[PDB]
Amino acid sequence: MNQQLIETLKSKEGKMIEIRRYLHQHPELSFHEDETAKYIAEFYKGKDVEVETNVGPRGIKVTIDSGKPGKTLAIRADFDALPITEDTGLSFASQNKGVMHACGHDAHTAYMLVLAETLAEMKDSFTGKVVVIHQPAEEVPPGGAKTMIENGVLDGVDHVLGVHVMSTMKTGKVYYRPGYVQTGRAFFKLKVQGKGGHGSSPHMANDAIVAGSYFVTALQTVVSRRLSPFETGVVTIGSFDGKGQFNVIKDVVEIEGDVRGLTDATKATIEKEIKRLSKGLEDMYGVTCTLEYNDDYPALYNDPEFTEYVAKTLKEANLDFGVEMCEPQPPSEDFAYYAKERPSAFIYTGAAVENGEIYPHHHPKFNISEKSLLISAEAVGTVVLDYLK
Amino acid sequence: MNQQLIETLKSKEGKMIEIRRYLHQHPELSFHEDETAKYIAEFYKGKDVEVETNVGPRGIKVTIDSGKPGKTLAIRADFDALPITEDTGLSFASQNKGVMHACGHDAHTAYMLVLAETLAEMKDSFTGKVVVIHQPAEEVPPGGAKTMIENGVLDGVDHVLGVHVMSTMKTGKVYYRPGYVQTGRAFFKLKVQGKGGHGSSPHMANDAIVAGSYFVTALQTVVSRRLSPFETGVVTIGSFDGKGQFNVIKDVVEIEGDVRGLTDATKATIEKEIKRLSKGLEDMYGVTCTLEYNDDYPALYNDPEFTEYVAKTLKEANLMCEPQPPSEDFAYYAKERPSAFIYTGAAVPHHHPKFNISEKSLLISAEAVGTVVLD
Amino acid sequence: MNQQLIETLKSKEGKMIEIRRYLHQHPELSFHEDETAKYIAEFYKGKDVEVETNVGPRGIKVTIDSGKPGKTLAIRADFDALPITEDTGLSFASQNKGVMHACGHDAHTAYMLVLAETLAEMKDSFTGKVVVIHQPAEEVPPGGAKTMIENGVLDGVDHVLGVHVMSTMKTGKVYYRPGYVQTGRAFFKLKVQGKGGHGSSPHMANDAIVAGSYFVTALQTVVSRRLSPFETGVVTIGSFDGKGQFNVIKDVVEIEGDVRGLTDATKATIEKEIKRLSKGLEDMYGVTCTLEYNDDYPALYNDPEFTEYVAKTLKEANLDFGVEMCEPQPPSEDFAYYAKERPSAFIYTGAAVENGEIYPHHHPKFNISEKSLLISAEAVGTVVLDYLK
Amino acid sequence: MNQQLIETLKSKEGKMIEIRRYLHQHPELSFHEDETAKYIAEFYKGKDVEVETNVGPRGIKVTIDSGKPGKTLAIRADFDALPITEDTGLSFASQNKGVMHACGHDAHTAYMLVLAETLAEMKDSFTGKVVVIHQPAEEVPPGGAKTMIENGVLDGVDHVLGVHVMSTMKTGKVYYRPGYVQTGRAFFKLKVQGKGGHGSSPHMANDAIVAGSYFVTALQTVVSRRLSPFETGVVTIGSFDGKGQFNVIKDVVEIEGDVRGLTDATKATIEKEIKRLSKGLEDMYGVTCTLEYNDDYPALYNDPEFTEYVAKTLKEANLDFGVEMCEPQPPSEDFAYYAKERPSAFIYTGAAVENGEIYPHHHPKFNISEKSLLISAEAVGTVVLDYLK
Ligand SMILES: OCCOCCOCCOCCOCCOCCOCCS
Ligand SMILES: OCCOCCOCCOCCOCCOCCOCCS
Ligand SMILES: OCCOCCOCCOCCOCCOCCOCCS
Ligand SMILES: [Mn+2]
Ligand SMILES: [Mn+2]
Ligand SMILES: [Mn+2]
Ligand SMILES: [Mn+2]
Ligand SMILES: [Mn+2]
Ligand SMILES: [Mn+2]
Ligand SMILES: [Mn+2]
Ligand SMILES: [Mn+2]
Repeated sequence: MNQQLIETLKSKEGKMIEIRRYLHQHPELSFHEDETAKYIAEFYKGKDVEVETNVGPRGIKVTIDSGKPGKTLAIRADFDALPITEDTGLSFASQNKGVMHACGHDAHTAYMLVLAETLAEMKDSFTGKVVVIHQPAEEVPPGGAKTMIENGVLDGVDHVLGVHVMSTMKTGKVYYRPGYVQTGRAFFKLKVQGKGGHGSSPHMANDAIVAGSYFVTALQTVVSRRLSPFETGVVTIGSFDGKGQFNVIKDVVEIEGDVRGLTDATKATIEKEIKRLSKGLEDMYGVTCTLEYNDDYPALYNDPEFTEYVAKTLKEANLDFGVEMCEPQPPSEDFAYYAKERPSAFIYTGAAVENGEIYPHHHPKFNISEKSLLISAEAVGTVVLDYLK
Repeated sequence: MNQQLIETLKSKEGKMIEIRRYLHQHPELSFHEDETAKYIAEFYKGKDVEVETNVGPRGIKVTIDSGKPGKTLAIRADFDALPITEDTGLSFASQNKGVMHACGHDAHTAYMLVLAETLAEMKDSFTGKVVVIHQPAEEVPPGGAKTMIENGVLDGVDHVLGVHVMSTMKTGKVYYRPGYVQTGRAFFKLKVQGKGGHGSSPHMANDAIVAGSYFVTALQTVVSRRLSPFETGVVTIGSFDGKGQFNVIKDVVEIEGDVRGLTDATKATIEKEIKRLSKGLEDMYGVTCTLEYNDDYPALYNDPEFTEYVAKTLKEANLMCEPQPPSEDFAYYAKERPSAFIYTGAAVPHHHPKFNISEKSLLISAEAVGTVVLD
Repeated sequence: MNQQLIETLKSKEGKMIEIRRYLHQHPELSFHEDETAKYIAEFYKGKDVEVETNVGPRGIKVTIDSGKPGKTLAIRADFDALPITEDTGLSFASQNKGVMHACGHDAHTAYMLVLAETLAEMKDSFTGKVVVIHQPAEEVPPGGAKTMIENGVLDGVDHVLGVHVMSTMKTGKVYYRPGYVQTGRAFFKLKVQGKGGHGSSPHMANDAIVAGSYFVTALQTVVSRRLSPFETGVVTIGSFDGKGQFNVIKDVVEIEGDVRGLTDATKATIEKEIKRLSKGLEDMYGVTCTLEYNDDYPALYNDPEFTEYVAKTLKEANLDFGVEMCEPQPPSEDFAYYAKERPSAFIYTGAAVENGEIYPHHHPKFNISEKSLLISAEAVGTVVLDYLK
Repeated sequence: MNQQLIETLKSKEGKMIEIRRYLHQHPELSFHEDETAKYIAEFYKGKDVEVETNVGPRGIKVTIDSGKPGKTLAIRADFDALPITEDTGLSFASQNKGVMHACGHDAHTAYMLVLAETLAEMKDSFTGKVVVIHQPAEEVPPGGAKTMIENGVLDGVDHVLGVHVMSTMKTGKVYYRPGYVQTGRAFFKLKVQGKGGHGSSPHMANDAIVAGSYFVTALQTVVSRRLSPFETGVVTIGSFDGKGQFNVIKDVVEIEGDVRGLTDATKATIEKEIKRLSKGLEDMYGVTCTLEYNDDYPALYNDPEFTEYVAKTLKEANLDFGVEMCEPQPPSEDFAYYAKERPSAFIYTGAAVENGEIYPHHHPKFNISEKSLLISAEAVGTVVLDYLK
């Protein structure tokens, strides 16, 4: 059945490319992807699948039932874009001012639509079901994966597989790693309340800028002391709002930060240590601290059994692309929510452009090699056919 | 021959109060004091004095020449009001909403006007000339005293004498102190330029919030290590503008600061030391620092001979303090001439919304200044 | 009467100088002044005074009782020397080890002995009692004043007067200031207990050098923020004992500091603020702190009423030297212990060498004009006869 | 062989254990391994190999020449012990008080000796040469690999293979990882020179304790800001020698620190950032800084091709034991010197006790499963035979 799969996919490469470009041209923001969601549901018209709409708001769950009893494998593609002004480059650059598919979600949707169509004409080659998940709202908390889980997107599902194109990794192969593969994320706001007063009488006041500044310096020990050197953690203060008047001792500063930890234990340690510094600042400087600490996407955990199965299957099929281990990746990803409800594997397709500058994700000049489309379909399809045989 | 003085004053007290209430009712901002400069000029109409209406921007210099040679004493009273919304509940409260005479400059003006008219009447009783300085724009930099000095005001003057009403000194005498008595001021703006980037890749960025935070931390050593314990210095960062985005390492912060020193040497040391740190931050964190350092009011030096001189002269007629926190642009006169600045008790909160004072200050002020003038 | 006193003291000026030079030739360290205390006691043999000698260690109190009811004035002179090798090269330079009268205590004792001798001959000319306090151990904490006081040196005393010769002030006047004139002192030891460990697993340790280092950084705010700009305070850490093995996270550090305040209120603010930072360190870094905070010399408070009276009394006596107000002085002085227990005045006699370069107190080249002896004796005697009229 | 090798090795397991236990009983410190070196030389007597004994001090190089054309492969076992008092309660525990084979270097030497004897018997079964490297001094810098390399140990050598038993990885598998597997090391001494002075006149001095403390504080940013979250690095200050007189402003402080980096670029970035802070302290505080920065063991780099090869070879043979990927490891390892010169693999054999408590390397209670001996020899031999086929 694999042989047939590959040539059908190769013969539809042009269609994937044409679809990516249309979607690239009409990107929509997270929680406002009205046209994209409608386009995806319309694609499946005339095709032999069940499409369930509005799973999350704009959640789309297309079921490909072979008609025969068996496992259920979910395959996931996200479709939201970002608030970025496109600077490509390209004839099919976004005509929706200020928004751009800067993370390859258009490409994820493109290959998945064509793969799903293809798997639908091959019900005679597998058992059980494929659940194709077209997910909105990946980019902005609370995200789409969460809302889709709450609406039962994973009812019946044994395993989840997802693919992300990587504009930073070499085209011509797919990449994998069991265990923790992408960082989880938290956000915090800290209000540091001292006491304002005239700038010539500091003894009468309690300087919030000094306290907040000492806090920023002490905070560096969370990463530098409190985490193991073999852990992966980040604590960034992106906003120190202490704007005031020249000669008035500042009464309050607002600090906002974000946190990444590659494992849940690392996230837990960071939260504990930032809370210790924040509470202790009150005793050290006599300020009042108001900490709001909001957990956000968990770290993405690639189930070791399933992920190794995926890499084993792909190496044993002998396709026109290589398969190899990779390092963990910096950004957070809401696929991590699937990966925490079911054993899952999130894998990567090399998408670095052949010629010209290589830009990272979310950059205005972001671009991928379009032959990542076919490789993604071939890879995911191969897994689907072996799994569910 | 100073009971005449004394008695003539005691008599005209109630005149001082009216005037004070009238000015308190119609207050005007620094550099916007058109009607008060007019009123002060008109008050002297009919009186044997010479009045300059623009020395300079709205500076009022009234000279009282005895017609005889030839020593020259300048006495100073300021007259600008403050941008605050009066909340005293007074029968003569500000009619100019948002503006208030909340430092007592209306009182300075009131008593001085009345002492000046009195001194015009005793031209026989003294030699040389008196220069009455009615000064606008004390409150808002650059002043104030500054322009006036360049524009004529000090020409031929050998000593300057001034008085402030202190709403927080009981109110039964006039307080003083020789030597450096009020701090001078400077301010600065520091741009700390690093390199912005996505929050998950700190190694590709240079965090300006971290550099700036470390700067504020090191800055504490200026007062705590670089100055003598016996010096008086203040280095305050009142503005740390590092407002940004969750999720983005901040590329630039803007720091604004406010410096005080009790001596001009202390101010220079603070400046050197802030510059050392600013420059050092660049080497230490790899940032670019753009420091704008603005000098402001000098420290107020009460000439020690002349100050005891006036205290002795006052003591020997008939019915010391700590240095004071505010900066005072009188310091500019005191930089160019041997001068003395003394205080008059007025306890009924300076620059406070509910600012009030004892009205016995007015009369005490005229008594002490007049006495000194005749010597 | 005054004319008597001045004349009498003038005729004895040679005796003052001879005693001073003798004492300068044989100086003794604080708490080791046996030979000097015996000389002081021996001086009073043959003289009509009451000499108490055990109050306290090497402390000598001599009472000159008019035999009539009245007030009691204490007058104080110290006699300890300093651990300094004299390189002044004077004929009468120290021939005792490596110790020198580098603070002019030989001059205080010398004029005081002769003044006391003179006052005993004038019991007719005053009422009540003079108490002469010959005090050891001024230079080294805890000091002699505190010890003499707990041994009843101020029993029944109404006021205390003291004089210090000043090598940096112009000879020819006496100097005074009401209120706080000299700084008080405190000292502290802070033990910072963390958790030691192998240098490459910071996450398993609690780094005491890091906590201690943050402490010292934060401590700068005591003087830079918590004190009024017009207060006079210093907080110095002279010892940060964090010596260990380069590759071991340090378990404990010992920090030692020294504090000065010109007012007792300044000293109290400093103590309160250092205690706040020590306990805030525990809460921020999870270390355990033991702060040992030892108050030492109070700041020297010159009673305004008494000091003004002294100044006035000297001005209105027809004396051959001026009297003028001075600035407060940097060094600490254990006379402050008396000034704390009784309304008191500490005044200065100008002693700067009229020719040649002037050296400060506690210097190897330290030298004083010997005219300061007579001036001191006349000044103190004038106050005595007037106060006890 | 290749089934001949395994059978021969299996029949010699008893011998492996006896050598291990003997060596365990008589451990010797780095640079002092006279008797262990002798023993190793004594083992090859009467065995058909070419023994060189003075390749650096205590360096033993054994060449097993097949006589035939082929490649050359060096295999490495280290033989130094540690300054640790044994507490295992084993019958063959160290009889050299205060010294213990607490890293399993006795086991490395044992399995290697038996393997090399076996490989000598099979010169007909391979082509090229085997260079067996018996290396002293691994534990104490500057260790043994460098001197041996300087003395021509890697001459003609194409690849280097080394094995470490791992007391905290499960018996019985062999573990591997391409790329950087073990951290490199550096150390530094910083002298921070200000200007000493009386503790209450800080404006006249330049406080080295203050500057030193601000330096430790700023140093935290090296790891917390200058390193990628995905890099592995440590900066520890183990020594802050600022002991002084509590009331003197300290003239000089000595700081000593320890650095780890998993890659050589990480180590280089750490050196750069510490030098930037050091040089920058001079500018900010006006102190003089003398930094001695000494690079020690480089990070251990496993050549990707050779280790993938080593892993493939092991898996395809049919050994009694499994083969799987490990994480990189905290400790330093002077094997890294060979790995920089020739394409190398350093792999691990699981040696955790199967019963009772698991203790790490350099622990007084360190203990290993003795099954790791046979497994190690079987692994290294299999690579030798397939590589030299
Ligand atoms: O003079 C400083 C200019 O800053 C522009 C930044 O571009 C220079 C190279 O920086 C690119 C990647 O950032 C590296 C992180 O900076 C770490 C230390 O920054 C030192 C400033 S050269
Ligand atoms: O606990 C305060 C902050 O420390 C955070 C760093 O934690 C490092 C690991 O902490 C372990 C906690 O144990 C506390 C001390 O235990 C001492 C006894 O342990 C001895 C065996 S290691
Ligand atoms: O500002 C950039 C250059 O600074 C000018 C010289 O600075 C030298 C470094 O000393 C800074 C520390 O100042 C401490 C005060 O010391 C005062 C006495 O020093 C005498 C010469 S070291
Ligand atoms: Mn994205
Ligand atoms: Mn994405
Ligand atoms: Mn004002
Ligand atoms: Mn004013
Ligand atoms: Mn002394
Ligand atoms: Mn003394
Ligand atoms: Mn070891
Ligand atoms: Mn080892």
